[PDB]
Amino acid sequence: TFRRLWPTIAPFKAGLIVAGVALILNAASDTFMLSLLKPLLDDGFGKTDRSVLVWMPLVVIGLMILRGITSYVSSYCISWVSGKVVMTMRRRLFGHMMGMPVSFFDKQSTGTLLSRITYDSEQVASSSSGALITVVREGASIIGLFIMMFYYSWQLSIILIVLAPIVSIAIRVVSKRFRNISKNMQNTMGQVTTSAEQMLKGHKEVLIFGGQEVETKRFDKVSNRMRLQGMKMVSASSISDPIIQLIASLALAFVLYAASFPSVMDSLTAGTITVVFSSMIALMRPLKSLTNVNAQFQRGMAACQTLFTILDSEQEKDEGKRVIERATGDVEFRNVTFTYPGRDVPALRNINLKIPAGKTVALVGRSGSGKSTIASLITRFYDIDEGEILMDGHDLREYTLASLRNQVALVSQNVHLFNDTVANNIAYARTEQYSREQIEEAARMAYAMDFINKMDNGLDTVIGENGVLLSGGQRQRIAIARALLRDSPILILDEATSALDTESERAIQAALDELQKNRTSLVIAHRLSTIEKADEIVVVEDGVIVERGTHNDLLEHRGVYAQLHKMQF
Amino acid sequence: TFRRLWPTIAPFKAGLIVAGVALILNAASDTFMLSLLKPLLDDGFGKTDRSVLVWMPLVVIGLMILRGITSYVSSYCISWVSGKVVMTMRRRLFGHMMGMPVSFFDKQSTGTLLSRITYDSEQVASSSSGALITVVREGASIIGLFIMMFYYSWQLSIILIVLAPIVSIAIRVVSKRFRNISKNMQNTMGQVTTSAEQMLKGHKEVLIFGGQEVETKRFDKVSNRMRLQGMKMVSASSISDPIIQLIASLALAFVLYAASFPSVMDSLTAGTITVVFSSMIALMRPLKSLTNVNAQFQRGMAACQTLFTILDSEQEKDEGKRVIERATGDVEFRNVTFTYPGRDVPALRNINLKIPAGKTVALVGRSGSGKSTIASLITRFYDIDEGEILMDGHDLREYTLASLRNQVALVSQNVHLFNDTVANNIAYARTEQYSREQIEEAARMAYAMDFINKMDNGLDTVIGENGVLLSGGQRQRIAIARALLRDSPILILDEATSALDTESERAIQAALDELQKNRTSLVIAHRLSTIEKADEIVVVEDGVIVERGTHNDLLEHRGVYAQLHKMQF
Ligand SMILES: CCCCCCCCCCCCCCCCCC(=O)OC[C@H](COP(=O)(O)OCCN)OC(=O)CCCCCCCCCCCCCCCCC
Ligand SMILES: CCCCCCCCCCCCCCCCCC(=O)OC[C@H](COP(=O)(O)OCCN)OC(=O)CCCCCCCCCCCCCCCCC
Repeated sequence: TFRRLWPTIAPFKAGLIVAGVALILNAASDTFMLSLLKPLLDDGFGKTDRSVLVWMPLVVIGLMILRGITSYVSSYCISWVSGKVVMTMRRRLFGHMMGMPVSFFDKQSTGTLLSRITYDSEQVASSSSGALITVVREGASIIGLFIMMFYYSWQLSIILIVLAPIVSIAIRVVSKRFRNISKNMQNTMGQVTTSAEQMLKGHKEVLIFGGQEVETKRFDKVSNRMRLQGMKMVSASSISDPIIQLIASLALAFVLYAASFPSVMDSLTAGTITVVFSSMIALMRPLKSLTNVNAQFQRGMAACQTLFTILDSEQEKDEGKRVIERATGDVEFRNVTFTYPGRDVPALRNINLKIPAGKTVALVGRSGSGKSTIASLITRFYDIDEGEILMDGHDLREYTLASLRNQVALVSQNVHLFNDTVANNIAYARTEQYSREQIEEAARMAYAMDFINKMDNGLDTVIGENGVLLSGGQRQRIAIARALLRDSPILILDEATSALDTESERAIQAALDELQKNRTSLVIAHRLSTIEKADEIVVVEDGVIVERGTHNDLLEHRGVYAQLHKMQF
Repeated sequence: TFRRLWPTIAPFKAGLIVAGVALILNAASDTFMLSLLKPLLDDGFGKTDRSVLVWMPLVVIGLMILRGITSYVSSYCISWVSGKVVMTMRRRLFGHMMGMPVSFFDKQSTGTLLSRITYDSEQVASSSSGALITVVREGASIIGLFIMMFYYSWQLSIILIVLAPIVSIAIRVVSKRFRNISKNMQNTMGQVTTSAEQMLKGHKEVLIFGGQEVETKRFDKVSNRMRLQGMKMVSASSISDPIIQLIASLALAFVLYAASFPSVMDSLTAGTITVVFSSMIALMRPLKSLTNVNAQFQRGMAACQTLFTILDSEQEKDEGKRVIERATGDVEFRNVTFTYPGRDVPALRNINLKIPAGKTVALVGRSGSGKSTIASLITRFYDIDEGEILMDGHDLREYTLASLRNQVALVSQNVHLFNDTVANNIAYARTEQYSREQIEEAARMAYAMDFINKMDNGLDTVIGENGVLLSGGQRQRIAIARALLRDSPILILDEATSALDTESERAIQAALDELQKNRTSLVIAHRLSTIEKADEIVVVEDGVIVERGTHNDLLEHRGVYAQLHKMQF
């Protein structure tokens, strides 16, 4: 196909014309070495004055140091252009996949999606520059061995391109008739292999009816039939070869015969026949690799469509209306329902919920009724299907996504810590505005100063993976510190795991309670300590909220909240 | 190696000592053609003597016809010994896999067991004659090319055996140093790829925290390292080939330089330097192919152990030699427990069942476990764990296995039919004693005569697979016919048909009712009609005989027989 990949290659056009000037000389330095068999065999060995054997070693090494220097220059000027186009393309893939809908990463997976910037992204330059040092290198040793063949003796070298195709079609139509004959009788052997299978199945009938010496005298007759049939498809294959060498041997019985009549011989000497025939066997390695130049350019440039689909997919919906400085209000769900893209059954049906100002709510769908699903919608990770969610008395879809997610922080047990310093992972993405003094204040407020003080360099230790490898308990307290520093009004505390690792858990529990003073909170509760203190507990009954009320109004009525209370016990 | 396969080949020492006489002659025809280079390049392709090109083309034809005739005789005389030592192993394999316990056939191998007759029995004579063609052909091809190289010139052919290991060890130790550097530099790419991986995972954290530019200004540094550490791996691999080519070209330079010194060291004639310098080129294929001889003789004699394990295994327990002619008695189960091999959970605990003379029993329990297992034990398809099964006043172990299994007939919907004319399929394994008139009478009594007459030749049409073929009802009726003809005085109906095809089910039911006059019946029950008309009914579930009684006496007590009607109704 024709592709729009060239504009990325076009700036790096200085390495694609030095790997073609210093790569033709790698093919014109091999065609110039086969030509040294003429002065060697003709007038270097036969006669006396052995000066063409002291002159020649300096020329076979001189054409092998020039074949090395011209092969390391054609592999550094094609790996500098095949390494700067698989770098300005991987950057584009990791500048568009960081802005797609969250629903895309699921249904794809992190591992498989990393195979489109590491494996099927160098295949666009490992099988498109590998089909350019094969049509320029092995397409220049064919125009080098054709003007070396004709230069020496056009009489013998023009007979070798009139018998070359005639021999090459008599080898194919002879090798083809023994390929449908060895395939015709191949299916005949399938009618006896199955005939053996139709007697191993009825083993229980072989025994019960007393027939054991009768079923064995039938495998003395159907095993003797796939031997003779197996001995016929090897006699049709061992006749396939001797008579494509005899057809090619008659080719080397007319060239020798042809070069004995006076006009078409002249004097072809001892050289000028080991250079015209040795050139004709070195000419057949380029010709069996110049055929696979569109079967390799369609295997590299066909992998430039599986990643140009990703590069041209739809990004997130950025329908923005207004900038929200601070969400000094309440978040209201009003008859909202949606399903995950990928599943068919509805996940959460029509729901009406409200998060008042300066208050907190709880969601206990612990059986697995999508209680975690009311955390993605407020952040617009997954877009709603029907209904409306209003923040500060206005729909979420109005605001810009940049200014909406700014007013939200997801504190949870699973937090991805970047491979950076702890002074950055505490103030990630806004290290410019916030000073180092405030970062210490945030950490001390979170009561996470103990772990950071234990670090070697304090507020500069590499904290992410391939670093100091903090444990799971310490990761959470950094998230509290991170959320506290930015002062995001909304709060969607996960608290999924109710650990009992005291001291560490006491600090986490004490630290979390400090965060929930202002800053309207949603808690997807698994720990019963913080369920009862909430202003208004709510429970997700499958797809819709059914039971709503404080801790005691919902317990006097049985419903399922009370049973959920007994499930905890 | 164990090589106890040799006794099966010892009778065939007539192809193996012709494929070594007509193969040394094939190897000594690729050596007598390279010796046609010295007369050509020396004594008639560079002189007025235009006669060596007149008798030579016909000598190439007369040596390539000889090569073909000596290569086809060495492929027909070793495909005849590779055929009669595999055909005589696929008669001991299918002469021992037809008398072993049924449990071996059930699930340990169902369709893969034919790979031991078709694939792993041909992979023993296809990689043990391919490691003898490649050690007598290409082990004489390096004696021919070692004597031709020494005869033409012993001074230049001894500076190619003393000067070749120097080159080989140098190439190997130069390649090892660039192979363990390209592997030390390979792990840095992994350590960078994982660093790139550890930012694709936290996409939700990349979005919610607002940092979309830090993550793309960090990939500009993580991917700018990938190209610099990737092109290093190319620069450290494109230096290997240019150096190990120069090391090999230096040997060529030194060999040519050696011939310069005429102080009794070299006197060649320009054809001796093409017969000696081309044999060395043609002496490396038969040295690369001779290394992979013990890598093929153990890939074709280790797969011969998979056959010798299946062979020489434990056949069925033939203990006991008591003789029984006709079981004119009753089968009396008494406190028998049995479990399938390959599992530990009891499939059938202690049962006590009775099969009196001239009586029938229905083993209902249609839930799908326990009832089916109370038919294999009578025929000793599976041995019993504990307890005793008593037939005609004595245990089954005492009687000979041949004399027991002939006393029972398994009539079932799923019946195997052999690939023979209907004449044997009705009288299988006893076509001698039983006459054709008796077969016709049995077919008439079974009311299968309508279909058999509908066949072209009557009682001579191939009735199994790859033949006339039949519907399930006709197969069942043929099973009834052969059961009637054999006149075995025990009967075990499966009767899992549940068919409702009128005019076929009518005949099947009539024939079955005619069959159950004599021949005490153990009728597995799915259709209620046979359950009604019977002597005694027994219910088994999980090996628990729970309800025993007649159709009416067992209904007033609910239990499960009252529920059995509720299953249908
Ligand atoms: C596209 C990108 C770029 C690709 C670039 C590719 C470059 C490939 C270059 C290939 C070059 C091959 C030839 C190199 C020759 C180098 C010099 C050499 O070695 O000369 C040998 C020979 C002289 O031999 P000398 O040392 O004197 O010993 C006594 C024998 N005369 O020199 C001789 O004089 C030769 C032997 C005598 C020949 C006499 C007969 C000449 C007939 C000429 C016919 C011309 C063609 C006519 C037909 C054309 C049909 C199309
Ligand atoms: C350290 C030891 C030193 C020993 C030194 C001995 C003295 C050396 C003296 C050298 C003198 C200079 C060279 C002169 C050689 C002249 C030979 C000659 O003219 O050729 C004779 C003959 C071929 O003659 P042709 O070319 O057909 O004749 C045509 C008409 N003129 O020539 C040939 O046919 C040669 C090629 C023979 C190839 C034989 C191949 C046999 C292969 C057998 C393989 C099987 C063996 C068994 C293996 C069993 C394995 C299990």
